[PDB]
Amino acid sequence: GPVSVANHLGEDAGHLALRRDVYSGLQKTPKSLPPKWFYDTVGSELFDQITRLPEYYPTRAEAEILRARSAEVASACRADTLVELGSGTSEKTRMLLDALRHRGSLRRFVPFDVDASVLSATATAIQREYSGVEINAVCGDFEEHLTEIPRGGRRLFVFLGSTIGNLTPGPRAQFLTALAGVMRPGDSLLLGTDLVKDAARLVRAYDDPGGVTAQFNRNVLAVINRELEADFDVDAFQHVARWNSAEERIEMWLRADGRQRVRVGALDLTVDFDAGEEMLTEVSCKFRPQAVGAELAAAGLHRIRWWTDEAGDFGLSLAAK
Ligand SMILES: O=C(N[C@@H](Cc1c[nH]cn1)C(=O)O)C1CC=CC1
Repeated sequence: GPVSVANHLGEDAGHLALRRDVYSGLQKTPKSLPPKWFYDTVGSELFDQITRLPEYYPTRAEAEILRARSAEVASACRADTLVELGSGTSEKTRMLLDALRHRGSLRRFVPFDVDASVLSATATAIQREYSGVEINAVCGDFEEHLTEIPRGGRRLFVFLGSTIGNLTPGPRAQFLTALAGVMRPGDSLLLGTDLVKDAARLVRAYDDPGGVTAQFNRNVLAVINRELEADFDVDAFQHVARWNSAEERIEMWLRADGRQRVRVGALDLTVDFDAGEEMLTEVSCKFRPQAVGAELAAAGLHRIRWWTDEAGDFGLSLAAK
């Protein structure tokens, strides 16, 4: 079937976004950086490695649920269109496409993400693997472009991996409200959320002993050095994963080993790190089952299915507009 890729991001959008995120985040107290910048080519291969670590249970936990429940997802939502908020590159994408195809209802695949080159490769791959399916890839961001997702048919929106945990409660409610606003009655959302559990298991999932996650975290400094002509001493920053018991969220920090003075040339900006000062690079909010249903309802959606894996480590919600 035919492929389309519609690009709503200017060629310079990513660079300007990085400039302003860094300019603002390095002047906060504490300093912080959005986690979107982990995912350059190096960071993405490091993330792929993380998903295979025994300590990082979310990937396999969600896959276990999806292998058991994708058929029920397909029959409950009756969708003819799969909208992925993501790049379409995973085995989980195929699990869901296969389930819709097995019902004979798969007409359209809409991968929605910020990298047109990844989206292009996905569209080609899906076109080869799924005859009779139209692929309408959309290059855009959550803030501006959810309305650019093609209309019509009965759409299952998918946002897996507990990526929604990267949004603190305020922005998370704003995002779910915006998403539900582009959803039509009869459309569905399948949402993955990692669950509150033993704090040590949570910290261990974000600090594997071989230091893959540590490398992934520090890599945001390499990205800033390379893209904005900065001089972070990348090795003088230590990876710290913290469980925030009050907000029930994992936090990833980078901790300065000794005082540091960093000049970001492309921004004409100098910042200081005190010895032992920590900079926040990612929050990973963890959820309770009832609370996810309540957040969906607050956005105008109605949860009709909740599933966990056999250990209760991870949850999937199916919600209808
Ligand atoms: O992948 C995401 N979140 C993961 C990231 C991760 C895994 N190990 C360490 N960090 C999580 O919180 O588990 C989302 C946010 C942006 C792109 C997808």
